[PDB]
Parts: sequence; structure tokens; C-alpha cells
Amino acid sequence: SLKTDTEMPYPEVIVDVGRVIFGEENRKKMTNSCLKRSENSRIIRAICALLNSGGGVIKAEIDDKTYSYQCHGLGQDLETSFQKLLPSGSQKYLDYMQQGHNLLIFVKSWSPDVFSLPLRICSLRSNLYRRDVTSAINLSASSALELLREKGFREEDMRILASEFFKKDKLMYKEKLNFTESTHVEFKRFTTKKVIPRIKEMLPHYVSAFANTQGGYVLIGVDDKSKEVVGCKWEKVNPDLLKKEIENCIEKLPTFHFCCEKPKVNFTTKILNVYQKDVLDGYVCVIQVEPFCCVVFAEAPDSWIMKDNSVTRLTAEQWVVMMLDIKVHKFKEALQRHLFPVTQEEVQFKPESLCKKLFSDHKELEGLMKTLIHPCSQGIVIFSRSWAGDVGFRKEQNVLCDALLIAVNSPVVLYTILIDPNWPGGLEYARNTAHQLKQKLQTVGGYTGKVCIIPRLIHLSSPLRYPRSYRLADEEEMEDLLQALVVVSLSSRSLLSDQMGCEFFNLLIMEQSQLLSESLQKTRELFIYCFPGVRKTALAIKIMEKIKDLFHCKPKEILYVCESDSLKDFVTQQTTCQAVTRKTFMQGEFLKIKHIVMDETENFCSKYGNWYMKAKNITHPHHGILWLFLDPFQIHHADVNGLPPPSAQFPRKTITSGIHCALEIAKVMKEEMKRIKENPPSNMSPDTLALFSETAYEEATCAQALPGVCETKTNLTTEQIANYVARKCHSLFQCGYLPKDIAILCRRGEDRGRYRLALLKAMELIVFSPATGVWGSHIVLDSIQQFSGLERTVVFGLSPEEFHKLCFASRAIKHLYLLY
Amino acid sequence: SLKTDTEMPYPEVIVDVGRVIFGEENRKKMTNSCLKRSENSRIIRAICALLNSGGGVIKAEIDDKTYSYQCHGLGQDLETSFQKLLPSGSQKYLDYMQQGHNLLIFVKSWSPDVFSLPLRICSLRSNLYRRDVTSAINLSASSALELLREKGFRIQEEEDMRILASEFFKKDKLMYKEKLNFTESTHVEFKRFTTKKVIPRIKEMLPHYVSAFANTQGGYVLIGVDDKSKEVVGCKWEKVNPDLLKKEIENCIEKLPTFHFCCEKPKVNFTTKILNVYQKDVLDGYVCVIQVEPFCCVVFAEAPDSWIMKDNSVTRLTAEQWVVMMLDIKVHKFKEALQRHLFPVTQEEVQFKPESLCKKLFSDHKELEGLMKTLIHPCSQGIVIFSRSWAGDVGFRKEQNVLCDALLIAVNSPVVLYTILIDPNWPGGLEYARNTAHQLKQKLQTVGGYTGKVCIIPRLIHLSSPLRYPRSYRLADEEEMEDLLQALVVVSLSSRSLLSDQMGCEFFNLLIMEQSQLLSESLQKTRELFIYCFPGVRKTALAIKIMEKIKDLFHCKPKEILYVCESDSLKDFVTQQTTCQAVTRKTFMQGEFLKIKHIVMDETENFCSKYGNWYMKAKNITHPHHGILWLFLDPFQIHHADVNGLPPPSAQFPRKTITSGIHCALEIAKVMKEEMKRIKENPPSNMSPDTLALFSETAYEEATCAQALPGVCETKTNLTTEQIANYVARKCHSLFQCGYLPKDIAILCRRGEDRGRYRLALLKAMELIVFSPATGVWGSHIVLDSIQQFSGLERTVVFGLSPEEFHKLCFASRAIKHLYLLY
RNA sequence: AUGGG
RNA sequence: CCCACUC
Ligand SMILES: [Mg+2]
Ligand SMILES: [Mg+2]
Ligand SMILES: [Mg+2]
Ligand SMILES: [Zn+2]
Ligand SMILES: [Zn+2]
Repeated sequence: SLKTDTEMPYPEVIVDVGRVIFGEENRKKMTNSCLKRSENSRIIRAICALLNSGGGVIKAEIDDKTYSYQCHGLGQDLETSFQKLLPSGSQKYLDYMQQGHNLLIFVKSWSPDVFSLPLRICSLRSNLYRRDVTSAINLSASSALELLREKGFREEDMRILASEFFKKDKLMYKEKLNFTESTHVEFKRFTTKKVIPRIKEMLPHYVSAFANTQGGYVLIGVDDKSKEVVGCKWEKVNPDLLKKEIENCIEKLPTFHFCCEKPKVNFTTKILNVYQKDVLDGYVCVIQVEPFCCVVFAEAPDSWIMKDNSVTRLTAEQWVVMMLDIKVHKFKEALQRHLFPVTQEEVQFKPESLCKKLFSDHKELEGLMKTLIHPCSQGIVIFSRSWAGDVGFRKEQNVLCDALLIAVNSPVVLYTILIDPNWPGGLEYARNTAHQLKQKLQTVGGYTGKVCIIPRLIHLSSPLRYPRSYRLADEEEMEDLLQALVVVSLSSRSLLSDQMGCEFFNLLIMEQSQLLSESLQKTRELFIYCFPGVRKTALAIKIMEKIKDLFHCKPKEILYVCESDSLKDFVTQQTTCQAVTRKTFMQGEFLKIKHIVMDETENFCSKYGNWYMKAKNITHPHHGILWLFLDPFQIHHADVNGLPPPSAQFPRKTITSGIHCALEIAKVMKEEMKRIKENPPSNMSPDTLALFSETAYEEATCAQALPGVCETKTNLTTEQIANYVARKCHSLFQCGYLPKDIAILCRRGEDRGRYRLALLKAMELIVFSPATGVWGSHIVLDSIQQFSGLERTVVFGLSPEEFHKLCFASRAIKHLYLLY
Repeated sequence: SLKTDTEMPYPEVIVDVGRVIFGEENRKKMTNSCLKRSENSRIIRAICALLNSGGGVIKAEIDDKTYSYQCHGLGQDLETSFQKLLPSGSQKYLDYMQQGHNLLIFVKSWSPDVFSLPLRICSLRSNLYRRDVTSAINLSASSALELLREKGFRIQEEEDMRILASEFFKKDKLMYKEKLNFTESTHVEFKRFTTKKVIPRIKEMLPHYVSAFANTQGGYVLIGVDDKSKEVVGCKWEKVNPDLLKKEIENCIEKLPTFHFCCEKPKVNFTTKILNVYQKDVLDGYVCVIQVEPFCCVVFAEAPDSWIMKDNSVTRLTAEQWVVMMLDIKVHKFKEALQRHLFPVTQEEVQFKPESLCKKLFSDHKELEGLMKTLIHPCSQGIVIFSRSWAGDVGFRKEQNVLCDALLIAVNSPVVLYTILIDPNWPGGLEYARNTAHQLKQKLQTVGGYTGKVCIIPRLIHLSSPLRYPRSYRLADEEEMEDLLQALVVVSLSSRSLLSDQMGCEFFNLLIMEQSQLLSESLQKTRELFIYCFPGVRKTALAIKIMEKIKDLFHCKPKEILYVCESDSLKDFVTQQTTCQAVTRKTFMQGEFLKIKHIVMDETENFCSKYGNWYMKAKNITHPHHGILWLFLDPFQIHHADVNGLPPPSAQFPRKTITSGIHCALEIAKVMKEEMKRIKENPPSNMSPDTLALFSETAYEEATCAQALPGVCETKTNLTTEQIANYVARKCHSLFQCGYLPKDIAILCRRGEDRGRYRLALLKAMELIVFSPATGVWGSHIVLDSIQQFSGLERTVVFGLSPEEFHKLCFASRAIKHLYLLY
């Protein structure tokens, strides 16, 4: 994407302007001021394009060989242009430096802060004119923006007797117009040197001024102080040609429309005949412009962007479009504080897993970095298998890894370690990676400061300079940059993205539980309904903690009752409250129990007693809590519950938000829900499949989900499937994932052992644990029935060649591989 | 409060600027620039003060006696100053008219729209500076505001210029014409001495560079250096004394105003030293260095160039005041509906509102209708709004010499305030009317939020029977009149009057509708609910709307919906509107309701289990199918001395508290809150302590501030029966004069045995100048009954007569706007 | 012929 | 000198 530019390989868009004279004394002295104006304009449009296109560097060549910036300054008209381009301070966006015979102007990206008008893009001139009293004022960016917002939500005696001059036809010589110019009246006189091109150049800024503000009459052929009518000789210009010229000129004036009818600008052009002693003398031309509905331009706006490495001018429609233009930003401070703290205790390498893998694979890398970063009292280094891939651009096999250094009083450095020293693509790779990383930090993270990324290449067995303003001055800039990094990684998919998404979901669960806990004081018996992918177990744990906090009771007096033993073990590892299985709850003695929470009441079996009646008798000796969590889409046991009929299941809620899966997993869940609703099954009643809405599910999905991967393969063999699993596992472990991330689940339990053996061979070509091993550092290989209520970040679903996709997707967070 | 101004009695603040020359050519051809600048400046300060202080009219005397505005124009320098004061449009705020030898400038009130930045006031020049590259730019109003919010929100390069310049102070000895190797940048500025005057020009120039230094990055300023040569020439021995030193500038720089978002309040720091110049190792002169460190907050070169009106004088704004006024409800949501249902902008005829006050006026005076009809004629559209005193409506003055006021609003016409006088011999009417118009206009802007140009022209009419404004001050289309009437609705909803009372009642109707819409969600989430209601929540309307929702959500006839209450009067009230059965609890028992599907029960607190179990009966009816058993409870309004059949409060789930819904006045709500606090401090016996814990004062504060409206609550004590009757008769007569109706008044006696007596004692006092029982609310009569029989119903005006205590809550609950507690 | 640097 | 309205 970037050019070659071997002389200065800056990781930015570089605009070369040519040869420019510099120096205050030098600039004050020229002949041929056209060259001076052109040299000012070129740099100004370059600055405008760079402000509107994400920043960059401007390259100029110095004519004076003995020139020195510290002794000659910069100029005087250039500073005036800078003031007229950046009214609220030009220092925050421009810097100047001198590399020998080169003058470099560093331009920051234009982004308004939280204390400013919402002015999205920078312009020299709005080029849409307004009328104040009698002068046509070219509006500024802010004034034009206010006018656009005005039209989006959609003294006088001079206007009289102007239409009277419009009405009459015959004129003698030297009529003293009794009315002077006003908002609706303005006049000029002809120029005998050139008439038609002067009218070309002069009409637009009055036609636009009238069309914008009320409506007016342009009179041409009238003097200022004498207030008479003069005109030019008839032989100089034919009136019909002039009228046609005026019509075609007005038709070419750019226009924007907030309405739908798209009317053209309505004007009336008339020619008169100024006589002299009953002899034809000349013409006076009158143009009446009514108040137009929407904004009328005189020329294209003085705004520029960068397209195809060229400084181009924005059109009217484009200019108006970009002129008028999440929970990540709410929790980014906490995420940065917990994941990327800014301390003074040496330098910390992140993430721990990938760094451990890289340092175990190569011992010299740790010392090589600890010597390269030195001298640095404090800082942060973030590693990645491919920072280009993490951003989402490219993946190079010749690169071992990339590191990012962020520290105070220092710029940001991008280290690129190469497996092979003589590979000729390292420098371009590092430069482009720095460019795309900075661009993503700006356009996504929201970093409005000044920062630079320096590419550096490094070999296993083994200089650009910026303005000092482009270095992280203090710790606050470090925090802002790291929060932008948090946003950028949460927007992408990688190992760090997965870990930070887990932290994000943990933060969101607390808010959801706090909101849910308000119903504790409003209800005693409740029937909570949960969508596919809600994580009812974490909600239940937080609810038990809140019950213990609100009702001042011993944790032993709160009973969690579930169906599966693995979920019970997970829960007793989590909460101090008592947790029993359904079979233990029955044929059991519970006399000192006040509050009961039931999860997985879907699969409760009534073939051993009435569990609902037992719970009601326990909570109704005092009136205790009897909250039931139900997800009617996850019924596996072929038995009815002790549940009362759906009409008697009141009061109830419908937890819609709580989707802590990837976007594609949520898509699969939504499609499966639609399929189930279209063709209801036997064990799911129509009444219960009516409280879940697809629109609400989509709204909850595009408020908490994060990017991930779902991939389905069909018509595969056992050995091929095992090899696929082994290869994907190997790639993940290389990228930094842990064994306690992955879980392989087979639909049929009897297919476990076989699928185990083919696994042990596959990983041999390139240790599995039961369902009570999800907290250990091993890959879990079990069945869907035995894995109910648990979850892991990467899930491999094995099933022979069908509404059970949802049971697989409910067990996964970011990666779901469905192999048939 | 306005001045006399017999010549032009505008209802505006008029600023007389003096004897001023006008003309596009008359100002050009004129010497004595000290006069041109003075007149331009005076007019500009007047415009700025008017813009920042509500608008008005500037009056000037034109120099040329042949001057005509349409011929001679306004000028060029004045127009440029107008452009520099209002960057985005001046026609929106300034109009000009000529009356004889007077030029009047009509100045609108600067009010930022929903588009522009929050620039609250207009500024000619902020006078706080910035650095840029090598410059000192006076910040515009917008950029200055940006800087204030930013500051309160708390091989060679350019930076090399600081080096080789920070070491200039260390150069204690200096030799004549030494070259300087650094050029001007963001950290250095040097100026050349002036031979004629040295001190005054230094003092003029220092503040506006010290401001930029202290406001952008710091730095230092030299004096004695040339721009074209970088000399060290400086002054001489005989023209500069050692008096000009650090101490001398220690007062000039300290004269600069400084604001501070900080608490340390540090004065600006500067150090001055003298570098001697040596022409051939001989002293020749001195050059000056002043080092200015950057400031934590803003530093002002001068006082800001902003003006307001104080004591009818154009008064300059200091830095603190300027920065303070630069950085500084559901009525606006419902005003569109209120205006379209109360003031429909149509063309069928002229609408005289309010109707009750108009009826009283037209019955007290038969000829008022014809005089009014002739006053606006010829006309086709508009609304005429009548009042007993429009000055008193906006809360300023009540006059016994004025019969009534009329406000005419029409398309292609300005607002006209008519003042009707009983006796023309009264001389002071004119001023009154004028002032009133002024006040009304201001209320339409500060309170009503109106932005466009409007003028209120006062006229004086007698029973036994010209100000000029710009054309732009007349209403243009129907949308303009709609916005003006919406502003009027907003203004009146914050005042106390008849029109305010009716608007508040309809406001309460809309609020109740939205509250019931919110409450209808719980019909999808539960079957039996225990709704706990604050005092003054108007639960009966909620119940009516709830059955309206049940009839649709469950597609069933109104027959299978039941209302259960305690009083027969409220049963009739409810059965008046609702199509469902509405029977009291006594007849609900000893009866059979087999077709009933859903039951809504009101006044559940005073239900008595002396005839069985009503709760079990309702439960068994609703539990044959699972029906709805919503129960509304008000624990603070227990009257009956009976034990309910309700389940214990620990078994009254699921439950919800309707905290919001306060549809009374601010003072009535305050009385309610005080009674709540008194009750909670000393709990009674008929209410369980557990139930007196679901109610918090803060939520009541929020609801009252969000929904209540200003009203009247007066308590009189130590009175006899005749005095109370006289008070009631006088208040009723005065209210009927104001335009009220008997259907808004309820006189309630605590003890029922006091009723008959309080009838006769009343009827005498009223006869000095027909009643209804509590079951007469729907009739057009004044009800005189007890609060026990009026429980559950409401009236706008309540007279609570009580013998000489926790029962003020009932009286406050039956009242909407006016409460008069007589003991 | 009008203001800001 | 630079810039803005301006015949
Ligand atoms: Mg003009
Ligand atoms: Mg002209
Ligand atoms: Mg300078
Ligand atoms: Zn349009
Ligand atoms: Zn401070």
C-alpha cells in the first residue's frame, strides 16, 4: 500500500510538494508572486488532505543551500494560511523539521475533542455564500455547518421598488435609483475590458448569497456613488447570448438537497434597454433569485482528501456527507487498568501465554529484548504472532513474532523478529504494519494525541526522527494509547482479543446481575426464562451472593439444585452456598433451608417424586425465594417435570441480554431458534415458544457479542477429522492459546473412545480429561449430555450426519468448529 | 420599571446613544476620526448590551436633516463591526427603522438555536490571547469558549528555538551589536524600542504578549532587538532610567485579570534582568528581558470587550462575570399536544378562550362581545385569550382599576395586548399596559423558550366606547403561531391562574395516560399483583386504563372484568366511564359472580372482613384458567377501624411501588411530604411498621419535581364559624370573578355531624353577597360533604374545615391545585 | 475606500 | 508587509 521512499521510509502517507523557498526574509522578497501563491497553496492543500486523511508528512526541497530553520524562520504568508486553516490553534496539528536539504511538515489527523463543535472535516473555504446586510460573506466551516443543520430541520422598503425596477422595461439615461443596496438589492457595473468572463467570475458569490438568504436582485449596469444606470454599448455583446450564458452558468452551480423533490434553482433573468435622448445606449441586466429550499454552492468546497496517493478536491455532495457524518468505551478504563497497568516496576511482557511459548521455543529472545529495550526504567511490551494479522491485514510466515514497546518520554517501537535474515521483505512489512496499526488506533480506538510508531527489524543472532511532540510525555498519554489499543483488540480476533473479551464479559455480567437483583425485593417466587446463550450459571451465582447480602442469612441456607453432576461440582467450587443434584435433593432431608435457586429445571425428572411440591413446601413453612431458571430450547431428558402448567408459571421474566458468545455463534443460535419455532417439536409446547423474539435477540447480539470464528465441515472421515482437530490445535497453541481453552464434544457418548484413539494418533503425527476437568489444564473430551452447564472458548463438535447445533453452540464462546 | 419615554413608549429597554452621523457616503467623507470611532464604538456597545440583556431599541439622532435611510444607506464601518460581532448572520438580530430625525435599531435577544455552539452571550473581543507560530491572536468568542472548557476540563526543528534563547539570561555581559542566532518562534518575541516614548508603548505592548506566553507555552520577550538584523541596540543612558525594572512591571503585569479553575490561586511569575550594552567596552544602554512562564488557567490582557445592561446603563463585563455567563421537564415534551388540543390553529373563526372566564365576562358585561368583535375586525384567524389581569398571570402585579386583559394572536399580525378600563378618568393605564407587554415578551423568552421575533403592542379600551415595528416582527405562517402558542403554554404552566389550572389538568391527563401505558406491561409478567401507591397518585385513573388494557390484551367482554371498591360514590364514579361491572365490596360479597374472569380491587386498605373473606372469594373466582387479581393499596389512608382479610405483608408478593404519579401542586405535595415524615417519625397502630418502609422521601422529591405544578396552599387558624363562612364566600366569589366554575370547588368537613350546621352558616354568608352531596361530583354544583364520603375523588379547589393530628393527608389528596385549611 | 497579524 | 469586505 505504501510507496517505496527509500530516502525516508516513514510509516505514513508522504506528500512531496517539490521545491519551496523558505525563510521570512527570503519569502518577503520575490518577483513573480504567482509562484509564491502557488507554493503557499500547494502546501496548504497538502495539509488539508493530510488532516482529512489521517495525518502524514509533507516533503519540500529547500532552494537556499545555506538555509537554516533556526535562523530564517518559515515565512509570513504560510503562517497566515495556517491561521486561516486552523482557527483554534495550528500548533496541535502542525510541526516543522529540517533534514539537511529537506523541509518536513508533520501533520496530525483532524479529530475534534470532547470540548469543541462537531466539525468533522477541515476546509479552507465553505464556498457557500450568505448575505449579512449588503456584502456577500463566504461562510466558514462552523457557519456552513450551522446552516446545514438549519436546513436539515426543514429595511424591507429596499426589496420593494427593486421589483418595481424589475417590472419596468424602457429606461432613459441616468436614472438616480432612489434605493441603495440591501439584503435583497446589490449592483455592479460593467467592465469594458471583459464582460462575459467577469460576469462568470462575479455572479456565483451573489447568486448563492441570495439563494441562501431570502431572495434578491442582481443588477448589472448601475454605479455606486452616482446611483445611475450606465450599461455597455449594444455592439459589445448580444443580449440573447448573455441570457443563455447566464442560464447555463446558473444551471452549473453546485447544489445540495435535504428534500426529496429535487427542484432546480428558480431564477428570472431579464434584459432592459437604457436609452439616451430617445436613442439606444446600453443594457442593464436584472437577475431575481428567490429563496431556495436548500444549500446552493458557488464552486466546489475548498476541502481536500487523499485518493490513490493524490491530493484531490472534495465535491459538494461528498463534502456535505462527511460534514454531517458502545459498552467498550464505558469499560475501556477498567480493562486498561486491569490488563495494562502503568507502573514503574521495570517492563512487563504481555500476554503471558504467548510470551512463555516464544521464550521456551527461543531462549535468546528474552535477553535480546531485555537488552534492546534498555535503557528504559518502565514500559510495556506486547507480543503477537502477527500484529498485521491481529489488525487484520496480512500474515507472514517469515516473521517469528512482533513486539510493541510503549513507554513514557519515548515513542512507540514496532520490533519485527525475522526467522531468516536475508528475506528481502522485512522492512516493507514492518513499515506497513506500523502504518496500519497507527491508522487503526486512530480510526477505531479514538486516540486524538500525537504518537509515532518506529519500525525496526531484528534477527535472532543479532534512523527516522520525529518531532519531540510525537512522544508519550506522561502516564496519561500512555493510558489513552492503551485504551485505544484495548478498543482495537476488542474489535478484532486474536489471542489477546479472546482474553480481553473474556474480561469484558466478566464486567458485563456484574451489571446484568445488579439489574436482575432488584427483583429480589419485588418477588418471592419467580420463573426466569433464558434465551440460548445467556450464562444462567454466573447469573445464579451472583444472585446467591446478593441473596446472602440482602437477606442476612448463612450461606448454608441457600440451596442450588441442578440436574448434572459436573455443573454441581463447578458450582460448589464457585460459591460457598450448598449445591446438590436433583437426585440428592430428593430422598434428602432439608429442614434448615430458606432460599432455593433451581437451574436446569428443563430436564428435571418427576419419576422419583414431585420436586416442585417439595421446593414449595420448603419455601412455604416465612416466605422464601423460589427462583427457577428455564431455557425451553435445551430439553434432553425424555420425561416431564413436576412443573405446573405454563399458564400457572407466574410471575416471570425473559432475560434477553446476556449473550456472551461470538457474533457468528449468535447467528447460528438465531437460525436454529427460527427453525425450531417454525416447526415446533413434541416436547416443546407452543405457549413456551412465544416469549422469545428474534428482534430482541438480534438487539442483544449487536450489543454484547464480539468477533469470532464458526466453521462447519461436512462429509468427512474419522482420521481426517482427527487430523483437522490436531492441526487447528497446533495453530492455536502456536498463536498462544492454552490447552484449557479447547474442548471436543461428541454427540453420542459411545463414540468417545474411538474418537479418542484417532485423536492420539493425529497429535502423534503432528492428554484428554473427563467432564470434571474443565478447570484443569487439559483438553476436555466428553459428550453434550455430560457437558451441560459448562463452557470453553474453543469447541469442536463431532456428530455423524438435526436440531442439535444449538446445544453445541451454547458451549462455545469464540470458536466453534462443527465437523461431521 | 420602564422609563417614561413619552415620545416613543415602546415596551422595550431603549438605549439613547446620542447625536450620530449616518450614511454610506457621509461617514466616508468625515475628518476627526476620534468621533467616527467613538460613535461606532458607542453603537456597538449598545448592541452588545441589548443582545446580552433581552433585546430592545437603540435610538439615535441623525446628523443630516436631508438623510433618508432608503437613499443614503447605513454605512460601511458600522456594517463591518456588525459583521465582526455576529459572524453567522446579523439580519436575524438587527433591524433598522427611521422615524423623522430618529434612527431606531431593533435588537433581538441572542438565544442560540439547537444547531450552533452553546455560545450563551455575544462578545466583541474576548481579550485573552494565544501564541500560534510567531503572533498573538485575540481569541474569538467560540475559540475562547473552547479554551475555557479545555482548561476547566482538568538538523533543526521548532523546539530548538527555546535552546540558544533560554541561555540569553545567563549572558550577564553583552557587547554592542552582537548577532542573535535565533529567529522569532513560539517561545521568543523581540520588539524594537521607540525613540519618542519608551514607557507608555512598553506598557501598551506587554499585556497582549504576556497573555499569549502564559496561555500557550510560556517563553520570554526581549526589548532591544531588531527584526531585520537581530541587533542588541536597546535604549540609551539618558532616555531610560533604572526605574523600569522587575518591580515596575510587577504592577503592570499584575494589572492583568486572571480567572482560575484551580484552588491554589498562583499569581503569574516573571523575572526581569538588565543586559548592559557595551559600545567599545563602554556602557551605552540596556536591553530588557521578561520571562513569562505558562499559566495554569486563563490570563486576560484586559477586561473582556463585552457589555450588558445594568441600571439602564451599558455596563462592561469583568473577566470573572464574562467567563461565568459564557460557561453557565416534561412540559416541553407534551407542549405540542397541549397546544394542538387547547389552542387549535385554524381559520374557521376567532376563538375566545378560556370559555368559563369569557362566559363570566360576557354575562357581567353584555356589550363586551361586540366591542371585542369590532376591535380585531377586519380579521379571519387567531385566538383571543382573556384574563382578569395578564400582569398578574405572569406574576408581577394585580390592579383593581383594570377590568380584563385580552391577548390577540393572529397570522400576518403582531401580538396585541388589550387593557380594558372601567373608568377612562384613570390616568395610569398606559404605563401599566406597556409594562405588562414588556413582561409578557420576556416571559415568552426566558421561560417559554421562544426564539423568533415577536412584538406585543398595548392598546387601551374603555367600556363606554401608534407604535411602529418592523414587518419581520409580525407572525408569518401557522407554524410561527404554533410555536408562539407553545411558548405561551410553557409560560402559563409555570404560573398560577385559571388557564394554568386547566392546562395543568390536561397535562396530568397525558401524564396519567403514559404512566398507565408503562404499567400495562406487568399484565404480561404476572397474574396477581400488589400495587403500593403513594398519596396523591390518582390510582383510579390507573385502574380504569388497566381494565381498558385487559379488555384488549385478553380479548374478552367488559362483563368478565370486575371493579371492587368500598364507597358507593366511587362506585358510581367508576361505572360512569368504564363498561365493566363496578360494584362495591359489600355487594361483591353476599353475591355470585360466575362469569367473572378478572378482578381489580381499589381502596383495599379499608376493606372489612366482618362479612367473610373477600380475598379468598376473589382468589377462588380467579383460580377455577388463571385470572388477574391486581390489588391497589394506599397504606397511608386508612379510615375504617376494621381488620382486613388481606394476607400478612410478608406474603403480599409479587408487588410494585408506583412512586411517581404525583398529580397535585408543589405546595400540596410539600404538605403531603411533611405529613409522610410526621407519620413515619411516630408510626400509628392501624398501619403495620413493615408497610411503612416501602416509601422514601427522595423518590417523592424526584416525582414532585418532575410532575407537580405551582399552586396555592393556605392554612388559617383560630377562627369562628362565621369567619370561616365569610372566608369561604369571599374566596368563592373572587374565584368566580377570576373565571372559575362551581364544579371545581369542594368544601369538606372532617366530622359529618358538622355538615348541616356548616350548610346554614355558609348559606347566610353567601347570601350576604345550591349545594350537592359527595355523590354529586359529576354535577355542576359545589359539594359540601365529608372527606369520608369524598374519599377516592378529587377537586381542583378544596376548603378543608376542621375543628381545632395526622389527617391533613386526606384533604391534600382530594385537592389538585388549591387547598385552604381553615381551623 | 474597512478591520486582525 | 499579510489578510478580509470593497466599488
Ligand atoms: Mg456590496
Ligand atoms: Mg455591488
Ligand atoms: Mg511577531
Ligand atoms: Zn431542497
Ligand atoms: Zn489555575
